[PDB]
Amino acid sequence: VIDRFDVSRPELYRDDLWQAPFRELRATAPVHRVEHSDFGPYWSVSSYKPIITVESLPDLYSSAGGITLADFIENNPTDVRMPMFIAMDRPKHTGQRRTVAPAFTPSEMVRMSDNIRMRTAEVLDSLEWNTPFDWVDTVSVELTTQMLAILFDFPWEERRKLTFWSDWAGDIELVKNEELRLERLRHMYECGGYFQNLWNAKIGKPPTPDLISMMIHSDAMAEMDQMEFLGNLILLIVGGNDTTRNTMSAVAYGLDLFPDQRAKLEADPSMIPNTVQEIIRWQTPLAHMRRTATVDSELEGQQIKAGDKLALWYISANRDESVFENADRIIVDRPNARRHLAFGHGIHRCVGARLAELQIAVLLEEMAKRRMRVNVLGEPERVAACFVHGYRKLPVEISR
Ligand code: HEM
Ligand SMILES: CCCCCCCCCCCC
Repeated sequence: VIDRFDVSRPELYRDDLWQAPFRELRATAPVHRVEHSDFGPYWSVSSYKPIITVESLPDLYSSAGGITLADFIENNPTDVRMPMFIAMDRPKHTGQRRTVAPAFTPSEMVRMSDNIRMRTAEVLDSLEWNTPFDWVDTVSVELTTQMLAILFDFPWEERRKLTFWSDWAGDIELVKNEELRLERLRHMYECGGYFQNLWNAKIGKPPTPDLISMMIHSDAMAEMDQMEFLGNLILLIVGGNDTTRNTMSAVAYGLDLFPDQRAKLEADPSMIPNTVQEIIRWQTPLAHMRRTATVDSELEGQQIKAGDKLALWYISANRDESVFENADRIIVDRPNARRHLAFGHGIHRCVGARLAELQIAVLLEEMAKRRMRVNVLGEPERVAACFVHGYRKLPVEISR
């Protein structure tokens, strides 16, 4: 079987073959049912306009029946079910989004701007020139995970624990990478235990920004307790680390493919902010999110039935030629670059978007300060998944 339009296949992303099928799907079937399968049947929502209309309709297309193409996958007593306010609806969703959003008030960005800058500086000065190395590990991960260590508190030493994402379950819960039942789950419990210790370490003092803090001593009018954790902090971890990483990893890789557009940026640091957006578009650190139809419905032609599983391929959206012409080129001056769907749309749009915008900016700032230019050597070891989207290894050196 090569459904071709079964764009679930982790092959396409690892090997970088997703461009053509999603080029056709847009031009002849932007809403298309993949009957079978790999994950079970889905609806490939593959274009810009249609996505928006799904995400602006939280009743017709729920977030509280799973949010990636993976499912609950079990009957009755094997418990599981890890809550997450990204996987919520109705009012409760707005309840809990309230209780983390103040971490990303632009004044908090200004407060954290100065620390972020020291660590971005400090990292880039450890780097040596023309000697090869791994952009992913030495920069994109190393920074990124620092940031998540400050958003919780670890503190510092052994913060590499936060690199237990292993949540590429867009391709891990599908006949088991690890048998699973006491593996990704046990990896997740050993996390939760550790964070429970951190929750009990903070039941004195005021709000110490986010780091549990914000879930309690900073009011938290609801957001009680009761293993929301494996869930909410699963969410927070992945959001606050992996997404940014693959972007930093993409600034090195991406720009280098389009070295003229890089040189213009190199010349003009006022381009930076639009550069950040343009890059976040390009990459789409999460290629897709899924909704689930609660009642029967019409959508761009197609006939969605209560039960059906939707699948919003931002990855293809951000290359919709209706909106961004020559989308498969990085163009750092591209005006509308800010209108990408990588952070998403509607009431779920990434609450951390301003922080990721900062982390990247400062990288490209601290880089300009230094006259860097990252030169990619081999091709990168990509991730194999429909959900996460970037790089496990990037081989580079730096010049001037
Ligand atoms: C380049 C960086 C990032 C990208 C591409 C990204 C992407 C996304 C996307 C696509 C969603 C779902 C959007 C939707 O349904 O409309 C989302 C939700 C979320 N992201 Fe991010 N994200 C990023 C950074 C962050 C950071 C830094 C944090 C936290 C510190 C974070 C926390 C979240 C949270 C909490 C949600 C769920 C919000 C809700 O309930 O609607 N993200 N993110
Ligand atoms: C079981 C696989 C789905 C869970 C993946 C973690 C939650 C995704 C949050 C996205 C970060 C913004």
